[PDB]
Amino acid sequence: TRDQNGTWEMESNENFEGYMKALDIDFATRKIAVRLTQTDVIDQDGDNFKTKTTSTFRNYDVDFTVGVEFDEYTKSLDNRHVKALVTWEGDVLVCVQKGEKENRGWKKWIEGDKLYLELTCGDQVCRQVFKKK
Amino acid sequence: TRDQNGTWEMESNENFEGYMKALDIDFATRKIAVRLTQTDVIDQDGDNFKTKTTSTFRNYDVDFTVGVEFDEYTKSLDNRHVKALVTWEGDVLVCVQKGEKENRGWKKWIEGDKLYLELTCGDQVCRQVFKKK
Ligand SMILES: *C/C=C(C)/C=C/C=C(C)/C=C/C1=C(C)CCCC1(C)C
Repeated sequence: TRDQNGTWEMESNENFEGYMKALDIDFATRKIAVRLTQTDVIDQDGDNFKTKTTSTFRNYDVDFTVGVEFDEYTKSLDNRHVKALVTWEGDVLVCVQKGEKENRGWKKWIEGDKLYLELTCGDQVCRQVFKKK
Repeated sequence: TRDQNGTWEMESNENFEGYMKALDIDFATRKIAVRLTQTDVIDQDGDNFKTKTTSTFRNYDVDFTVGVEFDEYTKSLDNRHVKALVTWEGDVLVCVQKGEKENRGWKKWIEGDKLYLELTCGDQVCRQVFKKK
């Protein structure tokens, strides 16, 4: 077949390092690049091609129901088992992850056009802000 | 609002490293992770939440019609101009990238469940294999 439409996930990657070295791509960009999965999305109408290649590091999925506490394995992250509960404090999605780490959790809330995410573990607070795409 | 649906992209990320040390995430991983941008896909139904967070390095999009030559500026990659032509050699999509480097181009083709991709430059060949999703 000539029909390549799809979302394609890298299964294996050989001498990627050689190919970038030939492109004169720098060492810092290369040591990252070799630690990533590529995803190629191809949208194709006969001779018309649209191609997007993304390079991922890790994926953190969580499915939950507010108020229903759940067992979470943080594979991808620190690979620990916690005991998670998400509730509403007003506008704010609050999650408490019980386990070995003190003060471990997160807050997620909307203000205006933006999403706010506070990540907390111990006395470290990471704050992130997102725009809609 | 409590409605958090959307596909969100990070515009800032404060103290991701402090948070990551706190979790006991390893050094090498922290150094990659800190150099990525994040996307949170949020699927929300009442109190049902499906959350997916990706970490993402560089992307590469390219649009073309087969048989029509175009100037491809590899913004992001090596930042060079090439005259790129994509043709069919049987079931194999073949791109030659006329520019500074010799033997610069690639080959896409499907064989069964898999997409096969060859990237070449100079005297280097990179093989990749992908999976339908
Ligand atoms: C509601 C969204 C939440 C709770 C997002 C959590 C995301 C993280 C805790 C970030 C995880 C990552 C690291 C700690 C380093 C590796 C890359 C990430 C982004 C998966």
